[PDB]
Amino acid sequence: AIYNVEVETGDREHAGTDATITIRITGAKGRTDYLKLDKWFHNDFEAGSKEQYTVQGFDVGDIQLIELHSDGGGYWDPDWFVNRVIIISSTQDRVYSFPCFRWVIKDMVLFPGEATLPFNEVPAIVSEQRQKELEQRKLTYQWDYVSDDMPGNIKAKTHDDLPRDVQFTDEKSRSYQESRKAALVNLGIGSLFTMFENWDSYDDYHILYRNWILGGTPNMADRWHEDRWFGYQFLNGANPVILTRCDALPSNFPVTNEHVNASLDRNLDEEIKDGHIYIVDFKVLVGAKSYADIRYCAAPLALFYVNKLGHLMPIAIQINQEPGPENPIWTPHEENEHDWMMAKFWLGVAESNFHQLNTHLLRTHLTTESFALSTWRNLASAHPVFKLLQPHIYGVLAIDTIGRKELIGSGGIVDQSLSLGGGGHVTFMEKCFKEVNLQDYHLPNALKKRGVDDPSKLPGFYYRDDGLALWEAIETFIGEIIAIFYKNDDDVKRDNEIQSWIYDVHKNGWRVNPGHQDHGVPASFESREQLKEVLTSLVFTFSCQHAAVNFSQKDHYGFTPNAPAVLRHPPPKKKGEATLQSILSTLPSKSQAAKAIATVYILTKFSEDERYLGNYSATAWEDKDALDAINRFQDKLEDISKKIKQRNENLEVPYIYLLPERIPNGTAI
Ligand SMILES: [Ca+2]
Ligand SMILES: [Ca+2]
Ligand SMILES: [Ca+2]
Ligand SMILES: [Fe+2]
Repeated sequence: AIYNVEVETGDREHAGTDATITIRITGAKGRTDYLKLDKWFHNDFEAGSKEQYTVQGFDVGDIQLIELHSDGGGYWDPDWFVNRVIIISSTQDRVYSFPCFRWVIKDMVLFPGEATLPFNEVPAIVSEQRQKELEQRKLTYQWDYVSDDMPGNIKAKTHDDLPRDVQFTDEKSRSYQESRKAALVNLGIGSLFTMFENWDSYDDYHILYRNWILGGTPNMADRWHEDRWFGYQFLNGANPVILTRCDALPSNFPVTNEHVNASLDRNLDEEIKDGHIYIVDFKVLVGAKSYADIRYCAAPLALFYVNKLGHLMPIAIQINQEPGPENPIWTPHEENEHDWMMAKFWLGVAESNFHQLNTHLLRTHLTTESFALSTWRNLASAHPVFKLLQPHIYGVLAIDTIGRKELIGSGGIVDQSLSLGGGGHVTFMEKCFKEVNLQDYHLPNALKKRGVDDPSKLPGFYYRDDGLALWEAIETFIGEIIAIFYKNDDDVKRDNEIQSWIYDVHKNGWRVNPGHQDHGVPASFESREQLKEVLTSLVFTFSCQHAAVNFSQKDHYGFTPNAPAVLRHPPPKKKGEATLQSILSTLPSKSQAAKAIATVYILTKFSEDERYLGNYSATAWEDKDALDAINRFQDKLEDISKKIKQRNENLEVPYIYLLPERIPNGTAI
C-alpha cells in the first residue's frame, strides 16, 4: 500500500511519450494492479523528465519486479525511453532501483537492482520471467548472412528495420546524415567530383582538406614524402597491424645485402636476427580492381630497418609476390628518384585497401557485430556481462546495417573510393575472413606473435604502448567484474547464459564453413580467466582498436598522396621510366582523390551525443562493488590519459588516437 515511484525519462530525442502509463508492482505477498502514474495539470514523462509519482495498492511483499505498461501514445513517437524507475514500499526498508535504458513499446518488465547470473537465487516468478525475455530476444534479434564467407550479422533490411534498442539516436542519424555527403559540400570539393583530370603536383592535392577545419591539418601533409615518416606510419599510422619482425626473408622476397647495405647503420643478415628488421607482406591481396575508370592494386611486400636512431626505415619494396626481372626489388636508392617514390605509392594503394576493408570494416565492425547480436540473443537484461557489454556493443548493429547499403554497397562511398571498389572488395573481404581468428583480437598476444613486442629493438611504436596500456586497464576492469559475479570457474561452467552467448558466435557467429580455417572462437567457457580473455578482446576492439584504426584517417588519408587509395595504371615493369608526370597520372585523379576525403570525412565524424571509454552514465549496474570497480577503472583511464599526453608533449608527432576521451565506447562508424 502506497509506493513512491520515481520515473526518470531519458533525454534522447523521442525518449518521451504521451501514452497513458500504468505500473504494476509484483512481489512477495503478491502483485498489485496497474496503477496510473500521472501528475495532474502536468505533462508527464517528457523530453528528459524525472518525476516522483505516489501511488497506493495491495502490499506487495518485498517487491520482486515491476511492470510498466504503455498504450499507443496520445492523440496530439509513443515510444518511451525509460532510464530508471525507483520505487519505495511504505512497508519495506529498501530502495528498489530498476535500471532500464530501453524503449518501452507496449510493455516492459524490470527486475530490481543487483545483476545476477541465471543460476543465482531468484524467486520462481523472477525466473520464467527472465527466461521469459530471452525467448523474446532470440525472436527479435535473429541471424542473417550475406555470404558463406562473412561473419553472421543481424537480420534487418534497413536501419529503421532493426529493434529500436539498437537503432541510431536521432543525433547519430542527424550527425550521420549531416556529415554524410551533405558534408561533402561544406568541404568545398563538389566540383572536383565531376573533374576526372590529373593533378599538377603532389602539393596540389592539399586543397581537398582546406575547408576541413576540424582536427587540423593532416600530420603527414608535410612529411609524407620523407622515408623516415613513411616508416613511422607502419607503427603509428592507421594500419599498425601488418608489420611483423622479420626473422628470415620470405623465399620470394630476394632482398640481399647487396641491395640494402647503403641504408644500414651499425650488415643485413646480421641486422635481421638482431631485431632491426621488420617486414610487411600484403600477400593476401590478389583481388579485382577497376569499377575508362580502370583501377589497380598490388600484393607487395616491404622490408624495414631500425636506424642507428630508432627510425623504422623503408629499405626494400617488392611490388608483387613473384620475384623477377618484372617484379624487381626497389630500394630507396633507386637512381631514378621517381621509381622509389612510385614503389612506396604502390605499397600504399595495397595498404589502403588492405586497411580499409580488412583491418577496419571486417576486423572491427562486421566481425564483432556477430558477438553483439549474440549478446542480445543470449544474455538477459539482468546478466552482469550484458550490463558490461551494453555500453560497448551499441552502434555496430545500426551503422553496419546502414553500411551494407551506403558504405560497401554498390556505388557506396567506399565502393567508389578504393581500387577494389568494383566488388572485388566484397570477395577480398571474404578471403581475409576465411582467416580471421579470435586469437587475433588479443592485443598482447598479437603484438608478441609479431616480434613487434620489444621496445629496445622496435622503438617508437605508440599504438603498441598506448594499446597495451588501455588493454591492461580494460582487462583489469573486466576482470574484477567477472570476480564480483563469478565466484569461481565453476560459476562460469554453470552460467548457462554465457555458455549460450559464446556458443551462438561459435556455431552461427563466425561459422567455420568449408574453406575457412578455424576462427579461434570457443564453444563454451571453462574458466574465469578465459571469459575474461574473450570479453577483454571484444570490448578492446569495440573501443580502442576501432579508434586507433579508424579515427586516425583524417591524418592518414588527409593528404591523399600520403596514402593513395586508387591507382590508375599498371605497375612499373622495367626500371627508370617513372616520371613526375607518369607517377602523377597514376595517382588517384582529382575526383577520385575527392571521393577519398569525402569517404574519410564521413567515416571519422564524432557525434555530439558521443560517450567515451570511461563513461557508463547510461548503464544498468546497481551492485556497489561494480560501481567501485568502474570508478577504479575510470581512474586508471585518467592516468593513461595524462601519461599519454606527457608522452606527446615530448614527440614530433603526438599519437592521440588512443587517448581515453577520444576512444568511443564502441563502434558507431
Ligand atoms: Ca517518443
Ligand atoms: Ca508527455
Ligand atoms: Ca498529466
Ligand atoms: Fe568505423
